[PDB]
Amino acid sequence: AVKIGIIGGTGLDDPEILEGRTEKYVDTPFGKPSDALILGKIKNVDCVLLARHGRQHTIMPSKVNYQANIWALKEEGCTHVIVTTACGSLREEIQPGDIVIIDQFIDRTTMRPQSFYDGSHSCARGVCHIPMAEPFCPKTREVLIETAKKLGLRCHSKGTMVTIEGPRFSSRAESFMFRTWGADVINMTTVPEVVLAKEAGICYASIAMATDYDCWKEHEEAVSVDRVLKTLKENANKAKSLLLTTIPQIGSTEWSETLHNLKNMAQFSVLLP
Amino acid sequence: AVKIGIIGGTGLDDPEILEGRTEKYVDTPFGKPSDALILGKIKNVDCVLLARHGRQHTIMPSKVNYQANIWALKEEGCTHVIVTTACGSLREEIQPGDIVIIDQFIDRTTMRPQSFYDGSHSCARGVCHIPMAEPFCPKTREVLIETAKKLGLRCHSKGTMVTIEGPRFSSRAESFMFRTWGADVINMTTVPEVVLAKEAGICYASIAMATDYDCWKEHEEAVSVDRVLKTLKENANKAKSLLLTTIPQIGSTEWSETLHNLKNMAQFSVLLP
Amino acid sequence: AVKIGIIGGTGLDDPEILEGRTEKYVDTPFGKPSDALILGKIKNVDCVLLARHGRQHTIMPSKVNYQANIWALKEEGCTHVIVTTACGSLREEIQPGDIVIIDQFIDRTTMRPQSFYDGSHSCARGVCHIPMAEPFCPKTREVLIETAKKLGLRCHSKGTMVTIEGPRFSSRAESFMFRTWGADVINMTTVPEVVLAKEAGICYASIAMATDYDCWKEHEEAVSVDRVLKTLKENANKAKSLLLTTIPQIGSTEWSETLHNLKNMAQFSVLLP
Ligand SMILES: CCCCn1cc(CCCSC[C@H]2CN(Cc3c[nH]c4c(N)ncnc34)C[C@@H]2O)nn1
Ligand SMILES: CCCCn1cc(CCCSC[C@H]2CN(Cc3c[nH]c4c(N)ncnc34)C[C@@H]2O)nn1
Ligand SMILES: CCCCn1cc(CCCSC[C@H]2CN(Cc3c[nH]c4c(N)ncnc34)C[C@@H]2O)nn1
Ligand SMILES: [Cl-]
Ligand SMILES: [Cl-]
Ligand SMILES: [Cl-]
Ligand SMILES: [Cl-]
Ligand SMILES: [Cl-]
Repeated sequence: AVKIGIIGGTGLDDPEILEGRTEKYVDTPFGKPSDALILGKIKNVDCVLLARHGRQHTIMPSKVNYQANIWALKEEGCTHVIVTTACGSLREEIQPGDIVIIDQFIDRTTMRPQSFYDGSHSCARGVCHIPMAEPFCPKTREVLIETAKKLGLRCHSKGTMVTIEGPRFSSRAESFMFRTWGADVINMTTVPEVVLAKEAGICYASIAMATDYDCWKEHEEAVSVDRVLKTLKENANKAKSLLLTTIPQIGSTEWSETLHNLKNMAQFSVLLP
Repeated sequence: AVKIGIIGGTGLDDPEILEGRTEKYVDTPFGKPSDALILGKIKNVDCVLLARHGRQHTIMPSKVNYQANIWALKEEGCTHVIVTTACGSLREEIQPGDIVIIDQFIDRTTMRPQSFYDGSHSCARGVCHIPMAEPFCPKTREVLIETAKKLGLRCHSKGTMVTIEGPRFSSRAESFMFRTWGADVINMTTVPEVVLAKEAGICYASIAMATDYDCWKEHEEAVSVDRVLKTLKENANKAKSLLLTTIPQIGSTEWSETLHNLKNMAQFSVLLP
Repeated sequence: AVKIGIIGGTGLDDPEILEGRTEKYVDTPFGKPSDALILGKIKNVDCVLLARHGRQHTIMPSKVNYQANIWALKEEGCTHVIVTTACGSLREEIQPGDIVIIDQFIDRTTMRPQSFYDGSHSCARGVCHIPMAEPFCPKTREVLIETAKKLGLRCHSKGTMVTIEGPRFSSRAESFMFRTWGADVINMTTVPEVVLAKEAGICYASIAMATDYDCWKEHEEAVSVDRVLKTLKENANKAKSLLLTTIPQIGSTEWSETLHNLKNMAQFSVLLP
């Protein structure tokens, strides 16, 4: 039975789209999630919506309670999580407005708990060393890629996201350096969200929309909040459409072996006395 | 009305130089600054002096209250901040004793709050994503460069500072890696000082004096505290002279458009509910 | 008088090997070490054995009390520390089971105290900026290399360890990036252990045993806890044999000048008011 957690879903919380809408404020061993969980059916698939920075956005990416968010989604029975994120492009070929179905990350965060198994929570006892060779769920990504093609969307089938601590944007020297490291897009939220989802045995995938060229690129306006917001206003409809069309495809795909292997990977990553 | 905050201005607290001296301890919403603020006029420009690691004090760069320092300077009405820092050279051409008017940074810090807008201070509400394409005030840097030329100083008109967490110096593998990333000089304090100044709408620039070659030469003597102190004793007079001669040039330059654009950049970087 | 601290010392706590075995639970100004100190003589050299993650314990590398561990060893009179660590190989030529006598590191940790001189401790007043040009004791490394050759062990005479925060393993994009930085092996514990040992004036060296190829081969099976444990089970004796044969060579080598220079380096790295 699939249940899809949706983070950043802007704007699936719509009475025309979400049937049987119900709201829930949960607590977790790691504190309160960023917002209420919004439950319902989208195209007859059970979904759980969670706004990442709250309903009226008051949280720097550094302070988002990623642990509580993922724990809550796991506790609701989510088998999948699909997230949407804006990002900067570090490659000429990834133009603003393009979607990138990211398949790797590079962590540049510093302040962030990245495990449930922190020695202080008896619902997550021991030490977990989760594999990150393939951080994003391949089958979900394939569906996203296929669906984007059908919709005629500008879409890149792979990409490496560098997640910076923020909340500042990168310097130009940083932007150039990230390019030499192999990063293709840049954001502030993929890590540790993706890591925690893997620990929880959840199939996680990300829809990244490029909104700017960061500040590496000749002749473009360098990134700012207004440049990001402007591109999202002109393009964010694309991510919503991609998600809407993807959800029922996930609902009608077979998952038991994928989910079993994720469960095993998570279980056998934990060391006990 | 220009007012120049000066960090690491050691020798400017001199009765021959600083007229109308007052000392005071300020408190801020982010705690106490590193030292008392010393107010006065240098060459008929209002200045505010602030020792970065305390007057005598024993504080690692990781633990300097950068937020309080910049907030305090902002609250005193500082329009500009000019800082002096020692640094290691990562380039043969940047010799010990040389000044570098840095124009970029690479952040290698991990422990450091880099924003005033942390969700816990009602004088800095919301989330701020400050642009860092050009972290240092161009007009102040131009004055510094011009003044250094007039003084006959060996001075590099640009350079990328990598700021490490410290307090340890870098390994040789780190030193070589920083060179490959495009870093030219290395220190422990530029980040997050530069970032916070930009959030506060302050024109920030840095005078970096090379004191050593870090450890990327295998044949040459590596950096140590004694090597740094020795070079500063033999050269620090240069940074003082540069600052002294720069201050009245800043006092007599037009700033209203520069400061307006900084104010706008800072204001429109803030997201609210 | 040499005394060798041994961290991760794979089966040296054996009544056939360790003469005069004594167990001791110590406290330090930085808290409790990871396990009891086990004191005794191995081949007539005073040794102090310390398990890094505890005897029956389960603690993330982020939370190991490295300060207490090194302080305790220093307080017992250790002149040398030899550590064993598992690691991932980032180079084809470093095969699982191979030993690497590492000579450099790259720090990718974020959460970790790296100094005793933190402004809050009795025995460690001031600020310490320890040189890290040569983090590992050259003479100990030479003995390790020579001894490995005599034993017929597959052994690499140098290597750069990248230490990641963990507890997660690296992504494939991270693994590839570390290769481009010049890292040869990867672990979670070298930093800050090596840094703190240098601050304490201790001759520190590391025996790294490769257990996997991380995840930088796309065709090959990526690292997991089970893959690491399997390789360790298959390679259980090598590090012990190397250490056993190395210990008396360290005992019969001259150290007074090496230790004097380490003491001086540590002492003159400290700044006071
Ligand atoms: C199609 C996804 C829509 C969901 N959504 C809404 C928003 C609100 C936008 C607030 S602007 C600041 C955000 C954007 N966000 C991503 C981003 C874009 N460009 C970047 C760059 N050059 N460097 C680093 N990060 C970025 C970072 C910041 O939190 N973000 N994602
Ligand atoms: C030009 C006037 C500067 C004023 N002033 C005095 C002092 C006292 C310095 C105490 S020595 C340790 C400091 C130096 N300082 C800069 C530095 C120099 N070389 C570096 C290198 N290779 N790697 C990293 N950082 C450095 C870092 C340390 O806190 N610092 N600034
Ligand atoms: C077969 C019994 C041996 C007893 N035993 C258990 C242990 C604990 C090992 C648990 S596995 C996870 C550890 C390994 N250890 C080193 C390591 C190896 N490969 C790495 C890689 N690719 N990336 C980062 N680190 C590593 C890190 C982690 O704590 N050590 N000795
Ligand atoms: Cl983001
Ligand atoms: Cl880094
Ligand atoms: Cl510094
Ligand atoms: Cl290779
Ligand atoms: Cl390790």
